[PDB]
Amino acid sequence: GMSQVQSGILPEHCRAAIWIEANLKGDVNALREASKIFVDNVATFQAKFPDAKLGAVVAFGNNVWRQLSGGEGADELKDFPVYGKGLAPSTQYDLLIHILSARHEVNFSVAQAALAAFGDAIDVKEEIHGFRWVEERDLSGFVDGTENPAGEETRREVAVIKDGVDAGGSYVFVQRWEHNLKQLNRMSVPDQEMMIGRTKDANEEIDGDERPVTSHLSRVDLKEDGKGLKIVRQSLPYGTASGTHGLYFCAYCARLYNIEQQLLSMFGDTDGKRDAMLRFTKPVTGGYYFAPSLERIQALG
Ligand code: HEM
Ligand SMILES: [Mg+2]
Repeated sequence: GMSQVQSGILPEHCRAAIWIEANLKGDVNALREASKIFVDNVATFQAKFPDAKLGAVVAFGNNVWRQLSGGEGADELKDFPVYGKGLAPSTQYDLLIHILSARHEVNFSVAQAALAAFGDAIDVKEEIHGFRWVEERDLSGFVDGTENPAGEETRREVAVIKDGVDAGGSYVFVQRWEHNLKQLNRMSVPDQEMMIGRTKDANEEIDGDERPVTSHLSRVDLKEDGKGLKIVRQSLPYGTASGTHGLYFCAYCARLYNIEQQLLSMFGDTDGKRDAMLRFTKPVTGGYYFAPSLERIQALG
């Protein structure tokens, strides 16, 4: 008489991922059976490839989730708004599939299974293949992950709803960034470090009173009466060397509130200042989703 978290929220250090964002083409009913087949497929792939350490998440946008849940729970869920009057664009879709593991080839098979399960009920808008880069660095050359919640106990505390109808569920935020590395390389390394809030090579935190308020850490390391607004990030680099490349940003949280406060800060809605990273990278997509518990996916009928 308890809830089980979907397998893709908590795993740490996964080297590869696939994110599929899609719109519903017909009756929302199509999503009930598809979702049940998909989580079964995941169990099958986990049995066949135990060394892949595979996890996956199926999550739903506001409109379809309100329909599937009958308006019960997910009190904070809403369509992703535009932040900064447009600095952060909004591309709210109906369905998010997140697959992650130690093996991209296994991820690819799972993605094919997801597409076969939902079939022509969905219109795929984005399919992104994330990869961990050398030293877990972002393509900018700065390490990404250092202050991310560590260990299953703390990641559960931050990401997983503890009780009520939504127990075992989580709110998800996805945002694809396009890096202009040519623009970044025009910046001196000291200026880049002041833009992030950490040193580049050694990845040492620069003190809050030594870095600009526009530094990335000053924008997103937020505390309310001394309590940090934590989130569990699953972001990874993506793209080609000669084409579009950047960071696929992905975060899970028991409360959408923590994510939103960080976006209001970054995009200038809180204090009129914006994130210094906007000097070399920009967000081009944006959406909020609700990841139910595994058992609620099994009560989709
Ligand atoms: C281009 C996009 C982004 C890049 C390249 C980026 C890069 C980084 C880097 C290098 C760090 C420092 C290492 C670490 O502690 O993980 C960091 C920290 C962090 N980022 Fe971002 N980030 C991006 C977007 C975002 C967004 C959109 C959010 C939230 C909405 C976010 C939230 C955070 C948080 C919460 C931390 C930890 C801060 C701390 O407590 O020290 N990031 N990011
Ligand atoms: Mg801190």
